[PDB]
Amino acid sequence: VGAXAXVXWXWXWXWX
Amino acid sequence: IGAXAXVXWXYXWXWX
Repeated sequence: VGAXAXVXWXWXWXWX
Repeated sequence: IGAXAXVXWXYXWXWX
């Protein structure tokens, strides 16, 4: 269903 | 900034 594998791109929210 | 590395969990929006 849909496209890809999960929701988003990476992990969490931001960098650090 | 924020937390983690990217946004959400995984790649895209769905599963396939």
